[PDB]
Amino acid sequence: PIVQNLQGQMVHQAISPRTLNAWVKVVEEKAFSPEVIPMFSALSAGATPQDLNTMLNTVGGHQAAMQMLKETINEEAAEWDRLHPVHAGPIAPGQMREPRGSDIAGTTSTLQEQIGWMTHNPPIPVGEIYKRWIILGLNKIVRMYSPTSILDIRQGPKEPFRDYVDRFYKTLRAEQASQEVKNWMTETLLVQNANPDCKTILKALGPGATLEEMMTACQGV
Amino acid sequence: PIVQNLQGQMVHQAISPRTLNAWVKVVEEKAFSPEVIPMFSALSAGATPQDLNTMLNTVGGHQAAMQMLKETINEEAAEWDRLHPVHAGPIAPGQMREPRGSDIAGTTSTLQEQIGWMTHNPPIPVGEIYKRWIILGLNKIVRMYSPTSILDIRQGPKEPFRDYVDRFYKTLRAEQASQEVKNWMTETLLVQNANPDCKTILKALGPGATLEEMMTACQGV
Amino acid sequence: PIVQNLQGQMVHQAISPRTLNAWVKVVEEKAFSPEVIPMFSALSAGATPQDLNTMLNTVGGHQAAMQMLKETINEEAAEWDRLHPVHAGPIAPGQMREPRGSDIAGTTSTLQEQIGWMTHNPPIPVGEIYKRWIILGLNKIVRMYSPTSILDIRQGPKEPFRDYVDRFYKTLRAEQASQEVKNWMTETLLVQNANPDCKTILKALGPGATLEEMMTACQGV
Amino acid sequence: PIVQNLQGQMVHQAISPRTLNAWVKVVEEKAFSPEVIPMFSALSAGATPQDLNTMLNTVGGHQAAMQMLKETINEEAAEWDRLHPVHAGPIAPGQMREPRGSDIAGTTSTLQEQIGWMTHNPPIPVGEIYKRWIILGLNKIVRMYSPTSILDIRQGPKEPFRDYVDRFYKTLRAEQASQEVKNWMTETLLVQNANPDCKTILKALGPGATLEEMMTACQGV
Amino acid sequence: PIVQNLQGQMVHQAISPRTLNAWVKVVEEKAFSPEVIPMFSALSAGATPQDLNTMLNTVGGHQAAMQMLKETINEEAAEWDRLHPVHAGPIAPGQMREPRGSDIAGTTSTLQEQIGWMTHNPPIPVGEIYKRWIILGLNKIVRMYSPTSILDIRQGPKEPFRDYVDRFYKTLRAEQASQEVKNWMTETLLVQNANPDCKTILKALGPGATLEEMMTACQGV
Amino acid sequence: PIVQNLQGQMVHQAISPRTLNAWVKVVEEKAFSPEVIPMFSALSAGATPQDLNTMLNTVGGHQAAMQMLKETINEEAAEWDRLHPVHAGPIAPGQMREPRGSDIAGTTSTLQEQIGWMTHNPPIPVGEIYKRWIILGLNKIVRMYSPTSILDIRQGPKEPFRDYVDRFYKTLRAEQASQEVKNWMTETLLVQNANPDCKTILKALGPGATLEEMMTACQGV
Ligand SMILES: [Cl-]
Ligand SMILES: [Cl-]
Ligand SMILES: [Cl-]
Ligand SMILES: [Cl-]
Ligand SMILES: [Cl-]
Ligand SMILES: [Cl-]
Ligand SMILES: [Cl-]
Ligand SMILES: [Cl-]
Ligand SMILES: [Cl-]
Ligand SMILES: [Cl-]
Ligand SMILES: [Cl-]
Ligand SMILES: [Cl-]
Ligand SMILES: [Cl-]
Ligand SMILES: [Cl-]
Ligand SMILES: [Cl-]
Ligand SMILES: [Cl-]
Ligand SMILES: [Cl-]
Ligand SMILES: [Cl-]
Ligand SMILES: [Cl-]
Ligand SMILES: [Cl-]
Ligand SMILES: [Cl-]
Ligand SMILES: [Cl-]
Ligand SMILES: [Cl-]
Ligand SMILES: [Cl-]
Repeated sequence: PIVQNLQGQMVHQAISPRTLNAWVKVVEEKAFSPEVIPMFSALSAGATPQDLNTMLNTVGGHQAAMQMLKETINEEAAEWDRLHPVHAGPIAPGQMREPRGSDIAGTTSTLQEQIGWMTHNPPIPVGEIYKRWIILGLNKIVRMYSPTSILDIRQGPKEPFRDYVDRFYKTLRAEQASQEVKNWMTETLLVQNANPDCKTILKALGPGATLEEMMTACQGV
Repeated sequence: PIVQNLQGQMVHQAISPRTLNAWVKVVEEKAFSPEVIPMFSALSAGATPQDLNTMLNTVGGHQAAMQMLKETINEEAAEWDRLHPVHAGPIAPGQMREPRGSDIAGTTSTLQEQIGWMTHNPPIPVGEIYKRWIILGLNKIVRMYSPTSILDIRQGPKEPFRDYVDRFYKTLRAEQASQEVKNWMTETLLVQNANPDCKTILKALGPGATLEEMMTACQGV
Repeated sequence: PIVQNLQGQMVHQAISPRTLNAWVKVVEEKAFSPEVIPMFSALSAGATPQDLNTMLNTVGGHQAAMQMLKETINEEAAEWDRLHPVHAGPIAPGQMREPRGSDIAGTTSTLQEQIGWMTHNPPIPVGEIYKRWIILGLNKIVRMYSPTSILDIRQGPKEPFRDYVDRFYKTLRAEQASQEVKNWMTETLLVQNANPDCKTILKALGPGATLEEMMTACQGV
Repeated sequence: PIVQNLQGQMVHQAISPRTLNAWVKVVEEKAFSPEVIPMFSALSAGATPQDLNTMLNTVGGHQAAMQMLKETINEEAAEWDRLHPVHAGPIAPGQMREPRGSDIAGTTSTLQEQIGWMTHNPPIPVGEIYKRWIILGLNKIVRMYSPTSILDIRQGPKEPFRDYVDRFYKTLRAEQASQEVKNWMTETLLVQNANPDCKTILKALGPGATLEEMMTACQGV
Repeated sequence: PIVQNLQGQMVHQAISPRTLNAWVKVVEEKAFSPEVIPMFSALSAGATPQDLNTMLNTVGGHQAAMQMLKETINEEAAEWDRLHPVHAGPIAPGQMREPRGSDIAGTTSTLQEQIGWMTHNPPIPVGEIYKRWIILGLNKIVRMYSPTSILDIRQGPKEPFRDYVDRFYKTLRAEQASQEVKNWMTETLLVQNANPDCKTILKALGPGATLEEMMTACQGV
Repeated sequence: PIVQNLQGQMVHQAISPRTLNAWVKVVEEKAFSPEVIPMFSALSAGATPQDLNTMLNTVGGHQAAMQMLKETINEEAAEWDRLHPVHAGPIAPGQMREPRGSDIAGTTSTLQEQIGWMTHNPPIPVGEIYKRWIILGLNKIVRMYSPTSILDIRQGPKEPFRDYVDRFYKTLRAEQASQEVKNWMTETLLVQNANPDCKTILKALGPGATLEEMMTACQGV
């Protein structure tokens, strides 16, 4: 990675053994549960493309998912090239060549070139660009690998309201719909698919009640 | 996070793998027991909003609680906006834009903007503001998820006084009443809800006896 | 905490995850055995009041003991205020306000104020003052939670002398009597409460024999 | 290893105990699965030849594989010598001798000479040269130790398409054919060796469908 | 401890949690086996008296041994005072007071005074003086707690010579006789107390054979 | 140890708890398997003689081997003295005394003297000299403690060729013959002591076939 050291300057160092192991274990334990994605982001903080590739390549198994991720990365890289066409010419002293998509994904660039772009003035944050592309691919996999739909989450007749809400928001997190759609699902389905007793009590609260108030309302039900 | 390095200057670095893992395990093991909140605060020391979001987003399950936390954060952010209305105008050289609530919660600000505010002169401690909002939400969850009321904690006839006091103060810690109310509960209920034998001995001590003296008094009872 | 960094200057940093976890496990495993207190001191080296509060607040359970500790801290803080009455007036540029007891215990002071006092010229070692108060409270708890009295430690007829000495000095360590009283207990009781055979052999050594000599003397008995 | 320290300068330090142990455990657990190679690369970041030899020599067992690796290293070293014949003459002040293959592999060079080459202007990246040779040998071993051929991976009649794809791309990763050949295997065999029902559905998608689309298509089959 | 930092200057820091835990576990696992003493020395490298006291005070149980250690420390401290009598007078600016034995053992000196002595010009290595005294006491305990005498180590009739030598040198290590006495034990007893067959073969080697030669000689016996 | 810090200067620090523990566990688990020696070297990187003695002295048990190691160290030290006779005279300002063998082995030198030699201009690498002597002794022990001879490694009639090669090269690694002798063993015995079927197939390859080719040849046999 690259980190702001104890002077304010930015410097390169290798990924720590513990970071590597943490990432490998996360994938082994949690597979593609939604919380894996922010764990990926945290563990890859300040990463170069080489560092990000290291993390992805250290995964054994799940090679359908890793292949899907590769294809998503290829799509993003091709899009980058279209928007940012590389201009032919000899690179001047004290200047970096313009990165292609494959340079951003770390397949046709060296570590020094990556370091060159990331610490340039102005910086070309190639690590953060690639990480954006990776996270897009991870989101696609999390959706793909989710078993349930939000339309199927229904409160059981003896089910504590808190457990139903836990299942509701777990499933919602895996859905790849925008925030406005997620707001509608919260506004519409949560109360609609609650059990008869709770549902009546929540209808009586009326529009605009908080989740806290809803959970306190259906607590002894 | 951001920490005072070995010169006196403040510098950014990523959240350590061990910090991340410590937080995830704390939540897995202890759920929303009161001691989780100071553990959160300790692990999030010097955190940026991005770091704080990382910690919250790495939790799998408990999504009813995490949704309640989000709503509490939205309420605080809306309150901040009301008190601190952003003034329209082009931002001058060597100046930061005024943060909205969503900038403080790390959803509409970048890491560099967050770093910009936190290390400014004078500093806008956006990490500590957001952490205050998070802890408010955590306190609400701890209350919500507490099984027992302080009014129900009664000493059993053969129960050692020390075990009753342990149960009393555990339950008291989860209550979300102010210090003056907590003082009244200590002054009123502890002796009132003790068992007949101990209760008589503690009445005989009179007003203003210490807990130590009370525990020594009822020791062989 | 605060530590003398690699230049000689003192700088603030957060409590390490491992420190926090070490402290939590110590309390879980050993409860209030005497060795917990030096472990507390070691783990809290260079701590600010905020750091010390973090350590105490991260304990779940044992809330009778933690309440007793709070009360002891209140007593010490009230004593400090009596000895050090705060003088009213506007604080000058390049000067710190005088700390009250509650500032020392970290309840009415900020982290920056704490850092202000601890690194001042001359320093007001607020961390070490508070730690002294905490350790007083811990000593009271260790005494309270000790099962046995030193007067009851008697060597069994077939008990190896070394095992009796182990029990003797374990129990002695939990007693809250001064060194001169502890010297008298060693001088008087150890030989007095030994078993008939050993006791005769130790009487024959006479006054002023070392523990080593006593243990070698009763070895094959 | 050697790493860009907190000034921008490069400095030597020993391999960490955790790095060593991580490498030993990786080999113990995963043997020569493909993901071992990027784990090797990550753990050996900034390594000197002495460091790389340490990692290889710490492996107990697998000595057929380690012997094959030695022979591959000898072949590469002999090739280097042919391309880079060492010119006889006394080495001038402020100059390094030209490295032979055995100097690159760390068998006839000292640590200081290795450090001399790696930090020279221009640098002779002897660590990265040797690592390239090692990885060539590791790739040969991974191929050798792979049980299955990509031509034998066929979807079972009741096998979920996702599990077949996992097996397909696991086996493909162990094959030592170029990217163009791997593209042909993906284009040709994946659909060809799918089960009758899925195979018909994938033929209907037509040329140029993505893996994601293929996996969504055969999901309920 | 105190360590030569990255400039050449010496600086104070607290004992690491891992150091503390390592020491506590060593004592729990190995009790007072001879190898505990060099482990103590290693873990206490650059320690102040306060640090050394921390390590000793964190031991729970073994309080007979810890009391013996205290008494040995008192004897050494009294000897120091006799050799180094403190001269009465007001301490000058830029000068340290002369340490008594109790200052060296860390019971009547502060951390800053300890740091004062250890970093003085010329240094008064109070940490290393105290550690010498501690190790003397540990050696006494290891002897005390050794079950066997070197005179009783005799090779069994079917016992491999290598196992007998292991037992011989284990027991020898616990003996508190000087090197010249230990040389005589090696020269005299090892061959003398070997079994009839081996003993004859070793007599035939004659005076001045190495241990290696002796072990190769009796290998198939 | 001593390491090139973040300025280029060399500085002393104590052996890390994890290094110590890693070494102790290595010896406990793997005894004197050949891979222990490079693990020793790695863990002792930049070590002073005091550090190297710490590592050897922390081993409990195996005292026959540790005694053999001591004797080998005495032989090397006596050889050093013969080659480097110490010249009598008062040591000048800004000069180090000439080290004897016992100074190199860390038994008659102080830590500061060791540091004096290792950081001198030109340096006297006393740590690396002693480590060479230790490794000589370790090699002798590994040979001594090897059960099998390379002449006895014969392929079983149903034994996969890869497993035979693993056993062959494991045993070869423990032999203390030079590289030219090891080359002859590879050239002569491997094919000679293979099973009838494989042996015929390997004879047909002819002189100069690689191990890889040999292993591919006998794969389905
Ligand atoms: Cl996996
Ligand atoms: Cl990689
Ligand atoms: Cl790969
Ligand atoms: Cl660009
Ligand atoms: Cl959880
Ligand atoms: Cl996040
Ligand atoms: Cl998220
Ligand atoms: Cl503001
Ligand atoms: Cl607890
Ligand atoms: Cl707190
Ligand atoms: Cl709290
Ligand atoms: Cl004051
Ligand atoms: Cl292995
Ligand atoms: Cl090696
Ligand atoms: Cl080796
Ligand atoms: Cl070259
Ligand atoms: Cl213990
Ligand atoms: Cl202490
Ligand atoms: Cl103590
Ligand atoms: Cl003195
Ligand atoms: Cl061992
Ligand atoms: Cl030692
Ligand atoms: Cl020793
Ligand atoms: Cl010399």
